[PDB]
This record gives sequence, structure tokens and C-alpha cells, in this order.
Amino acid sequence: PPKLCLVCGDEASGCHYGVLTCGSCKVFFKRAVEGQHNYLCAGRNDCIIDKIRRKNCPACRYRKCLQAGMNLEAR
Amino acid sequence: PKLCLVCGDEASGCHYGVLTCGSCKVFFKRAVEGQHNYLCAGRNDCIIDKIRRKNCPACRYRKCLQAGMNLEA
DNA sequence: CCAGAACAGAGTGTTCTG
DNA sequence: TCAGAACACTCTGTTCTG
Ligand SMILES: [Zn+2]
Ligand SMILES: [Zn+2]
Ligand SMILES: [Zn+2]
Ligand SMILES: [Zn+2]
Repeated sequence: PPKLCLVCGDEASGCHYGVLTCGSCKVFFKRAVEGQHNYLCAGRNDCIIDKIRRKNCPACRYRKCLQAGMNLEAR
Repeated sequence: PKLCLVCGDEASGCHYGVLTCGSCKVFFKRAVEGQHNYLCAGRNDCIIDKIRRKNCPACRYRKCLQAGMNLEA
């Protein structure tokens, strides 16, 4: 019943862009799709995305958003 | 061109004992005097280049040290 | 309840000084 | 020579508004 962000594992704010997510991931995603998302992974594109590390790799974070199914169409 | 021994960017000069770029110069100071324990989201193997240096402070900091940067020398 | 705007704070990198 | 201050800009995340 306390429920978890499907992207970083932080506690979720609600349903955003179709996926159970935290507020930071909600706005991160909005920002990534509206703008240029060309991000480079410094790793192997498997970076661990959690509450402390999610700022490290926008590229892996954004890929996790897409895998979870986030999209603007909402509704 | 002589290149930064940390991120490979074009080096401005010799800083904190090592030949490095200026962003690396000020990153290192900031790291050393500020706390911190940085944590890698990878394998402690991150690629550090001009673009990628921003991604992993842990691996950046490590590479600074293994290059011999220190506040004294 | 949710999208988006606003607000405020952290982090990077430059330019400038002596 | 290079260290440091200060500036300017980008990024993240929380609170506010509709
Ligand atoms: Zn999240
Ligand atoms: Zn990554
Ligand atoms: Zn460098
Ligand atoms: Zn790393």
C-alpha cells in the first residue's frame, strides 16, 4: 500500500504519464520528451537507477521511463 | 595539444600536481574540500570524457586520485 | 487526482585576477 | 607560471495552481 516508483523505486506520487512514479521522475520525463534527450551513458547502459543514483545517468533513467511505458498521451 | 589526464579534454596547464583541464581542476577542489562519498551506478569503471565526466563523480574523483592530484603538491 | 508552472537549490565550467 | 573567487548556466526536485 505505500507504493513504489516503477522507475527509481522511490515512493510514488500517483499515476503520471500512465505509470506509477515519483514526482521527480514525472517531471524528469516531461523534460526529456519535450526537449532533446541525447544523453550518453558512461557505463554499459545498465546503470542502477534509485533515489540517490538516479541523477547519475539521464540516459538510463530515460530508458527506464520508456520501458515502464511512460507517455504524454496520458488520458 | 596536451590533454587532461583525467577527462582527456584539452588541458589548460598543471593543476594540483597533475596536467589537467580547468573543469577537472575545480571539480577536484570541490570534491576534496566538500564532503563527499560519491556512489557509482555502474561498475566503478565509468568512462570519463568531456561529455561523460558529468555522469559519475565517483569515477571522476577516483581517476583524479589515481592520477596523483592532491592539494599540497 | 493529475498536468504544468513556479520556485529554489545543487552542480558544472567559465572568465578574471594577481 | 597556477590557485582561487565569482559569475553564469544547466540540471533536479518540491510546492503551488488550475
Ligand atoms: Zn522515480
Ligand atoms: Zn547509464
Ligand atoms: Zn579534465
Ligand atoms: Zn562510475
